[PDB]
Amino acid sequence: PGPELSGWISEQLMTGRIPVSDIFCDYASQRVIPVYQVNNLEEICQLIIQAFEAGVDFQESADSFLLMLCLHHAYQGDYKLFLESGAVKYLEGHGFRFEVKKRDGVKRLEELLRTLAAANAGQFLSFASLFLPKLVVGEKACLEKVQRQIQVHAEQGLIQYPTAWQSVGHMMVIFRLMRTNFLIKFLLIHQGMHMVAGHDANDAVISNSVAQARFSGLLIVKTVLDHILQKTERGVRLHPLARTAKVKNEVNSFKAALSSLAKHGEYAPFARLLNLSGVNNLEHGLFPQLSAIALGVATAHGSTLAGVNVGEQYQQLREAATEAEKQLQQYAESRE
Repeated sequence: PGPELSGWISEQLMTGRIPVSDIFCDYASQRVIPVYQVNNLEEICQLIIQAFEAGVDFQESADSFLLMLCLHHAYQGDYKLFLESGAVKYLEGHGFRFEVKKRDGVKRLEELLRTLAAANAGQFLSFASLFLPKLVVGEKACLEKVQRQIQVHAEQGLIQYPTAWQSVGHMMVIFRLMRTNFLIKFLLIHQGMHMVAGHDANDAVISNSVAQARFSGLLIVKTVLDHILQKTERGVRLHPLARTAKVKNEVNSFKAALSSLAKHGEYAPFARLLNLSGVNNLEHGLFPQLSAIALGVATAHGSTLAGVNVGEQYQQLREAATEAEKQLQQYAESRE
């Protein structure tokens, strides 16, 4: 608050890094989120929804408007309760700052902040939650999942959404906003992670979505862990091929990456969704030998590991793992 005594902005402007028009216009930019305290929360939330349907890209206003939908739906308009919640505490530790802005007598979205001149919160939020299970997999996979689940939610009589929201157009708007916006992913995941009070069917949809999104983007590496873990009489050990000297570096890196994920506790299942620290170290392609061992074990039982591709350099190890497992199976079926 005051003058730029640092000299960073002046250096940036003088060297062509920030254009001159950004300050000399007719503003230049811990993330700050204004929390607009209004009297007609429900009316404002219906506007916010109408706006997202129209395709308004709120950019820096998205966080705030998404926050109001959640605050209305999950916290019943109780600003104080919301600002004290576990969700808000997590986000403050993650760099978010919440700043209340009392705003009386608002009848247009514009009064809060265009195309605005030219379906309840719960439904909007639950529709968005459908994107969680496969958001990180890709557009095609994600949208197909959404369409499939919409089939399921209807044939079960659970929840019906405007058919305008089911166009590829609209679905891509929500996909891109989910991809880009941490707050909405986090609040939906946080809600579905916990238990919720009431009889809103939307909340059951959200909880279901969050359940299906567990380990999303981590499913392949999880199945590799499964197939390199060995169930014995004396307990569970690491597959003995994974303890060979040529695999040692790989298993060291894996152990380290796996421990980083474990430090996120209850959030770990959503580490790829929320891009939590260290999660990029736990990508299956980084561990081609463990992957080969894993696929080897699977082949001996007639199974495949979708997403695992073992190159020729690792095929001998794959084949060795299959043979070790065949030998384990026959020496266990002998005692019978």
